[PDB]
Amino acid sequence: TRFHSFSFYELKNVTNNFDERPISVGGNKMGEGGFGVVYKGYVNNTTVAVKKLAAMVDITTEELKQQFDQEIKVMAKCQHENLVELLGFSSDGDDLCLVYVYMPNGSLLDRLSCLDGTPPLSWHMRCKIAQGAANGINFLHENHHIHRDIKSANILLDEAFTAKISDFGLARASEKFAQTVMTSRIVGTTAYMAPEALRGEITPKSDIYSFGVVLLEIITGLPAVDEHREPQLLLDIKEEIEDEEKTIEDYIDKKMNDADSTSVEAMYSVASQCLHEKKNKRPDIKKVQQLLQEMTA
Ligand SMILES: CC(C)(O)c1cc2nn([C@H]3CC[C@H](CO)CC3)cc2cc1NC(=O)c1cccc(C(F)(F)F)n1
Ligand SMILES: [Cl-]
Repeated sequence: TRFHSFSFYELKNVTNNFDERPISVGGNKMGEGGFGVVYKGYVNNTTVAVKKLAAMVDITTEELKQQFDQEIKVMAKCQHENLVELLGFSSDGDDLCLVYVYMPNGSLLDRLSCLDGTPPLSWHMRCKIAQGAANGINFLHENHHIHRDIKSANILLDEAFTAKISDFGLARASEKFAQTVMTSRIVGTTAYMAPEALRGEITPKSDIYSFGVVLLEIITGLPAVDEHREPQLLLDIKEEIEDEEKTIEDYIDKKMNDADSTSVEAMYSVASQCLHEKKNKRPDIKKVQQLLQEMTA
């Protein structure tokens, strides 16, 4: 209730038949992941994002349908300025679509890579984005949800670079947040996942680890995994710095002119604490929030 039920044919119309050319070149395609492709549309003068779900990795039709249903359930329960907003969906015929308010600055991942020639994010803007993302995760944890896929591709940016958490298809309710459960279907993005999540545990503490990797992407402007890089995994720079083979200053994004040592070391210190290999030693999201607020004094 509150979401609009669209026919598939209407969404076909407003995306120019899911036009696959990039938006940068006059098409409708904005991005994609393991569970679908996101297209730009216009519905009744409103710019929208339309995610058409697909098995882009190996996933059953039934699992896809459960992710669709979970997205709608979380978005029905959770409204917050640091979460994306669902307008509607379509489930008639074979295809599943979710329709959202459009995010004019795309994904934090794309902005950190300056995809399509966008200017590099200032350190000032990076600090505000880290704070907003932590406020969104805090709202989810306060509402007894575990996200399970926190990463820079799932943190979107509006016209004022307000951070919005997206993609609740893998989210799980936690019984009063305290109690860890096991699953036999291990999901998430390997380069972001806590060790316990890679073993099948489900706990909000795994969201904190993944957020640590996002903070390193913000500091460095490097992707979480790059097969043509040493180290391949960004989280391994933590070990390089701990074993004084390197310093955070060796990894700071060069595409900024406003990064002071003090606030960069403060953000690195939050990231380092989030990336504790032992889940019980990680700060909770409320502490992460406080540390990121103290960082900008
Ligand atoms: C798909 C992707 C990566 O997220 C996305 C990429 C974009 N690129 N741009 C360009 C950025 C560069 C600028 C040049 O100045 C012009 C526009 C706008 C975008 C908008 C996007 N997403 C959404 O609007 C959106 C909203 C809610 C829920 C979701 C969902 F869950 F489906 F991912 N997506
Ligand atoms: Cl996985």
